[PDB]
Amino acid sequence: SLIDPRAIIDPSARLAADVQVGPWSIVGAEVEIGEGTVIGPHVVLKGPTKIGKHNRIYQFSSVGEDTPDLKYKGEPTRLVIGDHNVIREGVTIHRGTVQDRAETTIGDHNLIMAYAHIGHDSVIGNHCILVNNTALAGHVHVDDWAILSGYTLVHQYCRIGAHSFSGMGSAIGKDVPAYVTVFGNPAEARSMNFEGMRRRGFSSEAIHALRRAYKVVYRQGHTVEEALAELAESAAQFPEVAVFRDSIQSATRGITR
Amino acid sequence: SLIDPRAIIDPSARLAADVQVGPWSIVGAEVEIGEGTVIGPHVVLKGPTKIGKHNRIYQFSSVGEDTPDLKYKGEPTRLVIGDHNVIREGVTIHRGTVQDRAETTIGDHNLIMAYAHIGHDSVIGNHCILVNNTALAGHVHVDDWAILSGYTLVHQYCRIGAHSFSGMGSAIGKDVPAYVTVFGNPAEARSMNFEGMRRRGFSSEAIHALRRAYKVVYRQGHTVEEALAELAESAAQFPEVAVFRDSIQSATRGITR
Amino acid sequence: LIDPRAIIDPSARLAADVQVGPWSIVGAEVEIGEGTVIGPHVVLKGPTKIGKHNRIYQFSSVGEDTPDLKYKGEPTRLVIGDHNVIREGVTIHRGTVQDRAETTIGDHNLIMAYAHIGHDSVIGNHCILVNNTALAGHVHVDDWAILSGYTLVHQYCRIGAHSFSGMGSAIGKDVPAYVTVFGNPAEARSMNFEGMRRRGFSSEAIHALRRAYKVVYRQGHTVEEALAELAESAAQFPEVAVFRDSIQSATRGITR
Repeated sequence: SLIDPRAIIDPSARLAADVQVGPWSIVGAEVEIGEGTVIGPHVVLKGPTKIGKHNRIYQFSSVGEDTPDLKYKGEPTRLVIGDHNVIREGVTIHRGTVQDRAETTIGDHNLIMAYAHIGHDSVIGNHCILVNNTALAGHVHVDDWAILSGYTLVHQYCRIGAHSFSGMGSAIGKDVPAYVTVFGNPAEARSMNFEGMRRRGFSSEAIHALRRAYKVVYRQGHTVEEALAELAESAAQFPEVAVFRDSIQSATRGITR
Repeated sequence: SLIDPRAIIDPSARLAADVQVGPWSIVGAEVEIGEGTVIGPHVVLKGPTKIGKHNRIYQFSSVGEDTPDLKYKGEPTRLVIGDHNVIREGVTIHRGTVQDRAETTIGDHNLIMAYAHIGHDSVIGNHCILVNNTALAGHVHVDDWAILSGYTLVHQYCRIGAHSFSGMGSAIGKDVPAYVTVFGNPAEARSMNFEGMRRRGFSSEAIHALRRAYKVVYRQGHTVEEALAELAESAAQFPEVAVFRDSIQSATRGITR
Repeated sequence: LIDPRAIIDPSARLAADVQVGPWSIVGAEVEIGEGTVIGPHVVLKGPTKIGKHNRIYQFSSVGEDTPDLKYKGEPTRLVIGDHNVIREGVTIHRGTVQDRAETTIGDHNLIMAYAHIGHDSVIGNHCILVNNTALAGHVHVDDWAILSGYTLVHQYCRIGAHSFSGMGSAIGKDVPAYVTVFGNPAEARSMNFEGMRRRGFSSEAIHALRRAYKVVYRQGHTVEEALAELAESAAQFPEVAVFRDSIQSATRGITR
């Protein structure tokens, strides 16, 4: 049987008909699970939480717990996870807080490796990779295709841009623009994720435009406001450069330099 | 029933009124648990260990294990935990060693977040916050109201002062005086935790006196002895400054600079 | 010995004397050797061979597939030797066909809580990996090495015999035998004299190693020049030859 008899399935939980649940796993009240999702053994799921289709959740994960953050006071808040995600061993994923939008959100086709932490009110897009013990403190936005190497630490409210990359052990206290590569503690900008871009099939023209955009922001002594003005032209020509420019414009904690 | 039948409760364990134990948890021999304490599912408690009242311990925590530091364990050694603490997912807390204190001690109103590690013979006071994956290597003393941010690493024997703060990813190798903020690997002193003082309702005069005290110790080229002598007058006027002065006086192995 | 609340696959193979705690899973094609104690809440997946007198603590996942995207379902293995202690929440992944299809651990190793041993890593004997040490993949750790808490090791790095990392080190290049490294990024500081004394090295060998460190690190030599300068001492002291050989095998540079 797909649902192990040693699992605890709350009567309010809603499981699509071919969901699998391993032994000694807990599917709490107000947890909804979509078709084809496999829950391993020793998993704790707490609601209100919606999990989509064809996910996989490994042992010793805690998905949908309250944040311990002292600003949370027992309010009805949610977690939403999309489709085709892989959540590895011991991952912790907390629900949102009413102070923000009362929801933690994860998109599709993400890979969240062992002992990663996804703090309250974080928003992960699609196709992201969080390597072992990556920790998102709270309110962290990770845009599509971003890769955070092992033991990357991300401060509350930070944004991590699309197709960006952090080296192992990075401690990110300011925003990481789209396509930027960062390393170290504190995290330093070291150019763009050109290898990731080439692998994903970005055009040579867009890569060239992005190389120039990086110079405008980082290498010409401009203030952020002067850089944004100087980027307007290239951003109007290349969507990739608009994604870069928009990531700089939405930065609330300054940008990683 | 408050005690789940799928839990294993040793016959020598002692459980007070309103104790709850979740499924697949182990309450070992010589574990005592005080009133109102909630043990989650998948928790391992090992003794001899005394846990006080109204605590909460989350899934996948191992509380009371022997340290792996010594290859041949001593017995008996103890772990004492006070009241109103919250110990989150996957936290490890080791008992003391026969050489040293023979006890690991945690006070009241602490918040120990996911995957934190409290090594053998450590002593935590009251109202502390250890953020995710904070690791106290052994024999570490953390005084009241200290905050250690995510993935703070503390070397053996170090003392963390009252109301101090470490930034995320700090690696602390020397004592942190009361109120002092430290960052980085290796950790360096930056300023004081003025926000914490204001939260505690310190007077503007005490805060001003603490700002001056930081300069006396860090910024005027005094030896520690001289600084202690220069602080005597302010320390006699302000109990808050006495706390600072005392933390410097007790630092026999140097202070974080 | 085998708790009735454990799940033992019919294709698993347990020696006599093996203990398995409640709510542990011993998966298909897992073999376990005599005297090995599996705690409660342990997940073992195969094909995996575990030797004798090991102890594996709760919440460990031993023998899972790597989530690394290059691993595509292939039959890969994991081999663990004897007298190892694997503490709470340790994750150990099997190998990938791209390398040698095997993750390998030797004997008498102490792998502390939440350490991670990535695919195709090779650990020798008598090593200590302190809490949350992470070996990313294809990492070789030679005998008696000590990695302090939260030491991160990049793919393909080699960690020399008797070497020591300080807490929080991020290691991106090879660490020569005996060398002590600290920081992110990791930097060489000195030698692990304590480890030499633990092995009973003679005062002459220790003096020769102190001199060898200066040849490599403190006389402005290139690696090639240093290797040439070490040849004489290495021929005289096997302990120095271990150091020299660790430098010679470092094709991607040494930690400085």
